[PDB]
Formats: sequence, C-alpha cells, structure tokens
Amino acid sequence: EVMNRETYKMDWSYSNSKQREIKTEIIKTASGSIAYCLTPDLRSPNGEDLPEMGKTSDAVYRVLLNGYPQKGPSELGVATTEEAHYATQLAVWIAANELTEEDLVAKNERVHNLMKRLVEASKKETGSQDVFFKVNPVDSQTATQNGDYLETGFYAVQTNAVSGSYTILPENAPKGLRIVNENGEEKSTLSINEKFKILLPKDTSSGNFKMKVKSTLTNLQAIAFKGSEKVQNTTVLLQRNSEKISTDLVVNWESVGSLKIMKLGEKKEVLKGAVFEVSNENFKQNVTTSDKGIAELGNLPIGIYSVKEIQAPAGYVLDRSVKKIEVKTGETAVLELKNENVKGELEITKVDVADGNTKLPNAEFTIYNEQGKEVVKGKTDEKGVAKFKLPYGKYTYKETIAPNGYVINEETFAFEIKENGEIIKHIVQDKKVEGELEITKVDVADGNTKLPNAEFTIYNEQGKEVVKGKTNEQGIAKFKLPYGKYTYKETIAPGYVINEEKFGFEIKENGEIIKHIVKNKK
Ligand SMILES: [Zn+2]
Ligand SMILES: [Zn+2]
Ligand SMILES: [Zn+2]
Ligand SMILES: [Zn+2]
Repeated sequence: EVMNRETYKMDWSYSNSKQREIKTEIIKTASGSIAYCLTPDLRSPNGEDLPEMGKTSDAVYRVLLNGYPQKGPSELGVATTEEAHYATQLAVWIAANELTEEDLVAKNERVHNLMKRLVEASKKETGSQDVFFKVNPVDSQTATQNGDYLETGFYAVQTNAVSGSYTILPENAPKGLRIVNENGEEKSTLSINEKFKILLPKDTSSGNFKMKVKSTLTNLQAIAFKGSEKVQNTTVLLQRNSEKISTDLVVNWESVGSLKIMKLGEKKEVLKGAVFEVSNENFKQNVTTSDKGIAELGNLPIGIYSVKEIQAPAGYVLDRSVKKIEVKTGETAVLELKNENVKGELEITKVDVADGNTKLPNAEFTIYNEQGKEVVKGKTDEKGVAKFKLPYGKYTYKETIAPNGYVINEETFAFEIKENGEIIKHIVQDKKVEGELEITKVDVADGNTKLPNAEFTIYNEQGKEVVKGKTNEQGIAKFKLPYGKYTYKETIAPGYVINEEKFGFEIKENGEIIKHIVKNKK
C-alpha cells in the first residue's frame, strides 16, 4: 500500500538519551486507514509502495487493539485525536523496545495517562495473532432418543476470530440427517457464534459416521511493511481471512426394542408351555411362555422379525403359520395369539356277541374322565351307533343300560383324545337272553309214568309258530328259545284224548329252565 502523511502540534515528550523532542506525524494508507511507525529513528514514508514482511509482535499488536483509532479520544481518556494518536505511537515504540519509559519526560498528563494504560495492556492482556480454532466437544459422541429423533448435545466453535462462518461436512451419514442450532433452525452453514446439534430419525439401525467442520475465519492482525531502511518500517491493523478444518468427529448410536408374545385359548385365558421361534437374518431364539402366558425378548436390533409356533401347549392345536412383526426404537411390539383346543370323537357300535352283523339300538353308555366324574351319557341309534364329541384327555366308559333282551356288559373300556379331529371307533358285544322250556308229560291217573309221541307246539306273542317237538322218553320234551312271552298247546296225543288247554310262559333270565307238567286223559 502507498502511504501518505499529515503533521500536527503537540506537547512532545523529551528523550534524555537522544537529547531531543520525540515527534511524529499521522500516516495514512491509500484506502484511508491509519498506519503507525515502528521506530522513532528513521523518517516516515511519503508516496512509496511498501511490501509486506510479516507481522509485528503480539505486544505491539495489543497496543493497536486498545489504542487509536480502534477507540476514540473520549473512550481512551484524552481530549483530542492528536493526543490519542501521539500516546498510541509512543506505546507502540515502548512495546517494540525502541524507547523506555524512564528515558522520556512527559509534557501532557492526559497523554502520559493513556500511554501508561496502553503499555500495561500490552504486558497484561493475552490477545494473539496466532489463529485459534477448536470444536468442543472433542471426544466421540453418542446420540440418544428425544421423541421422533436420536440427538446429540450441542457442539461449539471456540476461536479468537472477530467474525466467521463454518460448514458441517458429514461422511456417509444416514438418511434423514438434520443439523440445527439452539433456536431449532435447520442449517448446514452457521456463524461462529452459533452452536449446532445432530438429529437422526429414531428408526435408524445401530451405526456411526464421521464429520468435519470447515471454517472461514477473520482475525485482526498487525501486518508489518518493509521500509527502504532509510525510511522506517510501518504497521497497519487489518482484517485477514484464513481457512481451517477440524479432525474427524465421530457420532454413534444404538437402536433396540422389545417383543412381547401373549398366548390365549379359545376363551380369553392364560396359556403356559407354548414354544415360539423368534427369528430374522442375524438372529434366532426359541422362547417358552410363562405362568401368565407371556414370552419376552429385550435388546433386539430394530427391524422385521418372524414368529412361528414350534411346540404347542398341553392339549392345544399346533399352528405353524408364520407371523411378521416390526420392532421399533424404544418400543415393545405386542403380538397377541389365540389357540384352538384339541377336539375329537368316540364312536361306539353295539352288536350281538353271536352275530357281529346284528346292530342293537337303545343301549346306554356313560363316559367318565381321569378323576372318575360322569361327563356325558348317550344311547345307541337305530343302527346301533352312539356318537360323542369330546375334548383332549383320557377317559373311560361303561354300559349303564343294556339293550332290550340282553345281559348287561360289565367291562370298563378306555380311550384317549390325542390328536385333533381324531375319531376312535370301538365295538362292544352283548349276550342275548336265552332259556329252556321242559314239559314233562305224565298220565292224569298214574304219576311217574312216561308218555312218548306227545307233540307240543310253541307260539310267540303275535301267535305265529316257532318250534314243534314230540315227547322224547320219560315224557320229557326240551325247547331252547330266546327272550320273550310265549304260549303253547298239545297237537298230537300220546291212545289218549288231546288236552287242549292254552298254557303260557315267559323267558326273561339267561340260562333259565322253565319246568311245566301237562296231563293227558281218555
Ligand atoms: Zn483492553
Ligand atoms: Zn506524568
Ligand atoms: Zn477423552
Ligand atoms: Zn349320574
């Protein structure tokens, strides 16, 4: 920059060593800003292009931050711009080790007061031209749930810059990432005085990513310019931009939920012992249901899980159909399942022991459970069948009313409903009531005298003939007949007249022998 000069009147300080008044001028650049001189021994420039050589010391820098024209005369504690300027130049020379305080003799106490203040500030304050840049916090951060999002805390840019901005550059980050400031405003490029926070949708699988903070900072700096060495070096306080980038900042998170399986029967009741296979890619586990019908799994990575019954409870139907359920971040997905009771049937067919093809109706069977309580009764139909729909478990049954004309069956049978829809078919046999008629034929005069050749004929309740038989020897004629009411009469005489009385009898007990005596005449 080309530099330009302007003189003024002042109560100059005197140097005892140099034996002269210490003077200066106001030096101004082409743009208009005020430059200061770095030594009182060489003259200031007039209309010469001066090249940059670097920076002054931080001590000299601190004088310019605190002095004129950064601050005006009233703020600094002096009366005029000339007094403000002169005290600043003197403090610049003292901080640069070109003059010492004890060598100078002041002629203006306002000027002397300000010079002391600016020199004390160069020694005590800590402002520096080294550009400082840091992102807090420095350690890798973990995002935790807050309603709809997983979120970190706030990050902040610590710097000695006067102004600047920065941009967040995430590497391979998840979908739906948002970056916000403290007012909740969505931004990727922010001012250095703003803080930022990371949001991720809660439904994001566990993971991590790296990000970088890139910034453009503006620092004040006391730039030095190189005189010809017959002409002084100068300084100008200027704003200078500077690019900075952080090291990789890591963000990580963990996304899990739970699954609760509730097991029910046909009516809303708790069910123990149901075993389910909970699975997906990366996971498999068989869980069994508890006292309260509940099976639970925690810490499941979020996503779709398959649920499949592998083993049913005691006396319940197995259902191998697959169920699909989503585990979401922070939440317990509930799966409520009903189960069907195992049901089957007993089919009793009632027949005659002598003939398997003869079916017997109206025979009653009673059914008992494991403990022996009566569960149900039922009679055989027109084809000798009795049907009983029953639930799971072990049972017994007995004949409790015999069919008409049969001896009751005394045995106890057993069966079990194991499998669903099973039909157990049983055959029960029955002994028919059969008996004998024995007619001893004697003469009406002589008792204990035989009569062969006497034929008797036996008729049923309706009156139709059944059997004929002559008297064998000793007057005896045997006839084996089934249950029922009958009548009988003499057909053929043994040289005797026929006894034409119509006798009657009933066979009603098995193995029974009915002994009758008929007598003949002439
Ligand atoms: Zn200060
Ligand atoms: Zn003084
Ligand atoms: Zn640490
Ligand atoms: Zn009863």
